[PDB]
Amino acid sequence: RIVEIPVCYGGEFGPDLEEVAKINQLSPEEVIDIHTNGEYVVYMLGPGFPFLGGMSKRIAAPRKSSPRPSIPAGSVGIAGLQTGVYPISTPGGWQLIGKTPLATLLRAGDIVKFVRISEKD
Repeated sequence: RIVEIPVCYGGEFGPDLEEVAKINQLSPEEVIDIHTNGEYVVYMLGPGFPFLGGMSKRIAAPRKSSPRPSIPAGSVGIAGLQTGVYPISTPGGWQLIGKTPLATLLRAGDIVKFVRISEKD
């Protein structure tokens, strides 16, 4: 069950696309189409939050030292070498790189392919 997730990247949507890119001697524009190049098997452990297996090591990133009091719902983050989408507005220090509408849609074993979209969408 492929699920094409449309996400705006960086700017207000992705507060940490510069850090993610920075850390890995890369550009925000390079980070986007690396992430979008991916093919992600959805998994979970222990939530109902859709962890996404398959991310490129070239865009790995450490979790923000101090947690945010609230990541917005629909955010799209990277923690370590794990990517994934936020169904509801939780707190956490995942490096936020983008945002979709509007997810439970993703269930264990699904396949996620992110596609960019304009701010105007």
